[PDB]
Amino acid sequence: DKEFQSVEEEMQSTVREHRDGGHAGGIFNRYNILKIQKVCNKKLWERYTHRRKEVSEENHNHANERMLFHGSPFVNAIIHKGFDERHAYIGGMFGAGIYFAENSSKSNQYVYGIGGGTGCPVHKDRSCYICHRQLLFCRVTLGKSFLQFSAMKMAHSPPGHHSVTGRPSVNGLALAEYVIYRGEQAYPEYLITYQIMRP
Ligand SMILES: O=C1NCCc2c(OCCCCN3CCCCC3)cccc21
Ligand SMILES: [Zn+2]
Repeated sequence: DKEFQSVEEEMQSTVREHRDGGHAGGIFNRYNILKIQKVCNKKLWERYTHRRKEVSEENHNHANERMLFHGSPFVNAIIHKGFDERHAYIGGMFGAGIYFAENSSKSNQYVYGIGGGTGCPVHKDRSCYICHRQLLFCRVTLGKSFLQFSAMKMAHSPPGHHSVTGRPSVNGLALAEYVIYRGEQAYPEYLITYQIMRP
């Protein structure tokens, strides 16, 4: 379908060269997309749309929804139980939030853990070309998003806001990131199974 070709194009076209030279996510310019599955979880969808309507009413009738990537070793728990801020802690650049990227390759750096962890479970390789990885392409309600350049360890959204947008700066994020502090503000719409490809 064209819906899945659209997802594959967003996955491929948003790849960037990383500052760490591929340390966290592996060395690649493109992916081998194996499968794209649409997640249909009615209870999670309703939790998401209920919150989306509330945020829209608090943001000049505008949800400020975006399709963003999310990488995690816990993709299976997310598709069944949803995103959960109780699993977030203060240690990230913007604190105890749930993080998303507009660049698929940035989300790919988190699939095997923080900084890629020890890589794939079978080969302990962050640049594994063999093992199949999974990323989520998500509907995310940003609402009134607080723009920030430097570290600001939050527990919750800033007063009057619904999310934080980390913008690139000198010393300094290389790429944007989007952070929510309520799990119901994202819906894991597509589950993408893929491999990174050797350049
Ligand atoms: O796709 C993403 N997944 C999570 C991390 C992430 C980014 O932020 C790194 C911030 C460190 C704190 N995180 C929360 C708890 C454990 C994982 C790391 C930025 C953009 C996308 C993502
Ligand atoms: Zn492997």
